[PDB]
Amino acid sequence: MELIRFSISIPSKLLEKFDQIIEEIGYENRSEAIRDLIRDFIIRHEWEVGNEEVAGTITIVYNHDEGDVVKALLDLQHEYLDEIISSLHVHMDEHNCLEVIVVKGEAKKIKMIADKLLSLKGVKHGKLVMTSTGKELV
Amino acid sequence: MELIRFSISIPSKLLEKFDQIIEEIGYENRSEAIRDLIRDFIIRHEWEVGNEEVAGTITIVYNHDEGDVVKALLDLQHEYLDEIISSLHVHMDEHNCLEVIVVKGEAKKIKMIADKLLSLKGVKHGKLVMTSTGKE
Amino acid sequence: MELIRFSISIPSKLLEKFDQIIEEIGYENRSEAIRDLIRDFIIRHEWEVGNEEVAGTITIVYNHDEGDVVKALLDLQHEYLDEIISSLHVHMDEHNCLEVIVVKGEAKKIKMIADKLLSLKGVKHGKLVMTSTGKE
Amino acid sequence: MELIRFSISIPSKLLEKFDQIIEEIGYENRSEAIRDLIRDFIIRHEWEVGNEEVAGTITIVYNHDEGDVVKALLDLQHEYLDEIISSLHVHMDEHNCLEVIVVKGEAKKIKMIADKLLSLKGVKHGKLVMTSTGKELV
Ligand SMILES: [Cl-]
Ligand SMILES: [Cl-]
Ligand code: NI
Ligand code: NI
Ligand code: NI
Ligand code: NI
Ligand code: NI
Ligand code: NI
Ligand code: NI
Ligand code: NI
Ligand code: NI
Ligand code: NI
Ligand code: NI
Ligand code: NI
Repeated sequence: MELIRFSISIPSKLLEKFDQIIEEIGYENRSEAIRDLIRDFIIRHEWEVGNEEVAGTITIVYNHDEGDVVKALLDLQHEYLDEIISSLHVHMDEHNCLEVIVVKGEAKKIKMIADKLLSLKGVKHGKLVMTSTGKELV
Repeated sequence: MELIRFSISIPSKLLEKFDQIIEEIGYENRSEAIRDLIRDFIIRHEWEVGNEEVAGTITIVYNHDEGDVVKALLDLQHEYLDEIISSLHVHMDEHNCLEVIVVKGEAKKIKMIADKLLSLKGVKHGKLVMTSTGKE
Repeated sequence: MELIRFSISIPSKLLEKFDQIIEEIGYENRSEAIRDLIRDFIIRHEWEVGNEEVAGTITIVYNHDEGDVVKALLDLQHEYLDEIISSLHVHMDEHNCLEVIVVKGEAKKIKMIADKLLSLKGVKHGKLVMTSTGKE
Repeated sequence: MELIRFSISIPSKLLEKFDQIIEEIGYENRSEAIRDLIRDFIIRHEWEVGNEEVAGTITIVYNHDEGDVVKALLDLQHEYLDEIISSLHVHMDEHNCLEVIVVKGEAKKIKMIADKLLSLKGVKHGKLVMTSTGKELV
């Protein structure tokens, strides 16, 4: 392990606004928040360049009684057995379901999976979260 | 004063990767890049959400062997039994875990809960997704 | 009459496997084996559970392309929003899915809910696990 | 597809008790219930002989604040990344957690995993459910 210390200059008003926000959110300090920003930036780049394995979640909401969304979802997912690990389903109300799908694999593959799921007519709301396997981070 | 100068300490591996990336992008120095990361962060954390009823997911990744993240995560979650429905956990490798927490409640409280989770020491990365179970 | 004779139809693949197994065990005929399976079933479904508060899991496996199991499963689950907390789903192969439903409520109602799920046409196999969140 | 029809003789009182039970449970008919029994019997045998892949779930309940059960559980599970697919956790009350682990792999391996998890001091209740990948059934 090796820690590298360096200085940076940030616009004063920007910094002031930043400190006010992270405190409200709950961060213990500015250094921790900035390191978090740097990790986030690196994770995003990981989804852009390379073929390294990434991980993510796809959250969707739908009415299971509407059309054939339920069948369509299953068929799409079973087509990607290698990337989809598992999914959590919560029955919101008599008609609405919330489902979150955990995926692991190549970035381009996962983004296509999200495209197909989110573009389904029955899917009302949805969002792909791009994150990491943590293997290459800390 | 227009600029405030201060120092920060970062693991070398993490800094090497950061330097490589910002060099490719064409940034002239670390301060420009971090300034931009800070601005984007402020913008994302300024958007209003309201107080309606929302259902969401909080995705997080961490090394379960680091500090006390595992204990902190549980204690924090067990404080909000009413909003936290369930959580899914996937063991990525020997040390890393990915967890997805499903929540429901008033947008205001959900956002606050997510902030505490995502800012816990030990959490390497994470994102909140809030949605209204209503119509598209 | 001591014995009641009746017929049943079974896919040949399933029957071949059954025949192979009971032959190894030393059963003389299919009726002896099925008689034993029926007796064990009655015994397991006669044990009392009470009416205390329990938390459980219902594990099921099915071919999502068979009949209307997927629709039936959802409709049935959405009728008991109060007892069903969440469900985990794992896509085993092109057709088969494994699902685990977490429930909480009065032992009596939980057992009844599990029975309806496990007896739905299309469900290949499944088991209920009830426990009291109390002390060992 | 081929259906084979055959007759069987069951003790009359046993059969009567059986019909009464399956109706109460919700089965549409005796044939369906018996085929279910046969599938169950085959699945159990699958866990006894062979090396064929099986699937199961391990349900446990524990107080996360008690001793080191939480850390012990994670360490054990991360030791079997190949068999454990994912897990669902529900916070029961301020102190008690309910967790269900989905596993897939060889029978002997999964039973050992259950042994280790269930034998933990902090685990108050628990049960391994032996089921199938469905691949070899219908
Ligand atoms: Cl400063
Ligand atoms: Cl008859
Ligand atoms: Ni299908
Ligand atoms: Ni649902
Ligand atoms: Ni992979
Ligand atoms: Ni606690
Ligand atoms: Ni883990
Ligand atoms: Ni942090
Ligand atoms: Ni419905
Ligand atoms: Ni599936
Ligand atoms: Ni059946
Ligand atoms: Ni560990
Ligand atoms: Ni818990
Ligand atoms: Ni395997």
